[PDB]
Amino acid sequence: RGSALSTFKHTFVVADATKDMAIMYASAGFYEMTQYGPEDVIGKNCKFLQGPGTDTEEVARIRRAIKNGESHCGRLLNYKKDGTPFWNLLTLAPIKNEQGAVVKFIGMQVEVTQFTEGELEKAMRPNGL
Amino acid sequence: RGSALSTFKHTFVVADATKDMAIMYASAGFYEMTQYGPEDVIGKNCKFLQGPGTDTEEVARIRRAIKNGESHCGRLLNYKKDGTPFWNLLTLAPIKNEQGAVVKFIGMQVEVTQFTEGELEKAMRPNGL
Ligand SMILES: Cc1cc2nc3c(=O)[nH]c(=O)nc-3n(C[C@H](O)[C@H](O)[C@H](O)COP(=O)(O)O)c2cc1C
Ligand SMILES: Cc1cc2nc3c(=O)[nH]c(=O)nc-3n(C[C@H](O)[C@H](O)[C@H](O)COP(=O)(O)O)c2cc1C
Repeated sequence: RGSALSTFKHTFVVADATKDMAIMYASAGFYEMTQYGPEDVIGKNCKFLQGPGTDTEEVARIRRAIKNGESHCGRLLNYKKDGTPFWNLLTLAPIKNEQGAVVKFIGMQVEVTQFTEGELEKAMRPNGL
Repeated sequence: RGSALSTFKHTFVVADATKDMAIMYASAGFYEMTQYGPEDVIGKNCKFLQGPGTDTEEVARIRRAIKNGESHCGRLLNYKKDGTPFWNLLTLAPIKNEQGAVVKFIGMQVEVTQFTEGELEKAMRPNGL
């Protein structure tokens, strides 16, 4: 779901389009998923998460989305502070003013884990039994 | 966020990998976003949403994800029952048994709308003021 949003429940960052898309904000979930702290993250471009085997063509689609002011999603290999790799389903959306110009982007990250048959059944079942 | 999941809050479908990826389940949000009903959706492949200008190369990445049993996200133009186009950020994840084989896929759809500066500030602000 997502794109109400909550800085305490959800994993997202906000980039300043006035500032070469530097991170100007990160949610609690971001620090928790990546293991980085505000002193590492704020003011940096979010590509410090990228590393060996990060797909160059997915990065290029992200870049084009950003350049065009479009929403976008893509799967990217990323790395936590301790070097652990994870798959990140990254959702991006532009934020505009009234002038119709992009002032910021929000990126929502999802760390892919295994969804098992058991947990899916519970979601599908329309009650609490 | 997403990939607990709720059939009443979230927009998703579940496909049966035993059945040429026919939809075997759809959430309340799916029927509400697409305007289709269970009598249209259940048993069909979800490409009835695709239409003019749906990107062929995004569809091909989805197909490859499905074939490889990988999670995936991508932005796809889709159409509601009344013909209205919408951008769908589609997230896909495989569901496996214990044998380690893919029995189902879950797809979570997000209809892209405008995120405004005002609603973003409220999300970022760490309180209810
Ligand atoms: C709001 C936002 C969030 C982003 N989050 C991530 C992220 O979680 N992981 C990642 O690898 N790249 C992320 N990116 C992409 C990188 O910051 C960067 O835009 C991409 O690598 C292209 O950089 P370049 O054009 O300088 O090469 C994000 C971008 C934005 C605007
Ligand atoms: C669980 C699941 C959900 C899907 N949801 C959507 C959807 O919301 N919109 C869409 O255009 N395609 C969706 N697809 C993709 C199509 O069903 C189909 O897999 C894709 O068009 C490739 O079809 P083909 O290999 O038969 O050409 C979904 C697929 C799965 C497995």
